[PDB]
Amino acid sequence: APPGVLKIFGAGLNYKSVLATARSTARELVAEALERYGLSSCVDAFALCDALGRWRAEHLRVLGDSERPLLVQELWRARPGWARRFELRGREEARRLEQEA
Amino acid sequence: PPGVLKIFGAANYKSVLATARSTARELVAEALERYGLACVDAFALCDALGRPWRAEHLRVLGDSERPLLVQELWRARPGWARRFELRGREEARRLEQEA
Repeated sequence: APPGVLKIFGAGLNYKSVLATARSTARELVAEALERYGLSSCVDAFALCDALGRWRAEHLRVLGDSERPLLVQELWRARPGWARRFELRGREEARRLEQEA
Repeated sequence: PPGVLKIFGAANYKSVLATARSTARELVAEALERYGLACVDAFALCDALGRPWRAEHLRVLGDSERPLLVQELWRARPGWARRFELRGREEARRLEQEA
């Protein structure tokens, strides 16, 4: 329910804070994080990622365009002894890293 | 390390063995066979969340996603309950928003 701030970290861009409400889509937060790094066209070229590790990410998931990142942040936790953070990444790079086991 | 996942159909369920390499589409396919179907595209594997039933929030997994990792590397928010559901795509994609 309550609006939250999300720390969106840049990789190949340190984080940008973003106000996200429970009706904020991932694609909307991508656009916002993009201009907050100083960049419409290249929204689809980038991707928001739920990333996990122990800083190097050991696994990640590319969020769907109309997924709601606040709820992803809140309704799921990382398994015990794992770090977790949202990341702004090139789409092809991120979709690739989804396979690196 | 491979694991047995409970794929509920929406009480009762079918157990499938997931390897670290196994994709969501492959597990839809296998769970469909185990459900007795003679089309795989019309269904979706879902990470669903409720409380200790009916599901308050769900996420449709992508075809290429690896359910064993989804289940093991993430937890439900403390207090909530979690399971994999098998649903019709068109209905489950619609069901995501009502939360």
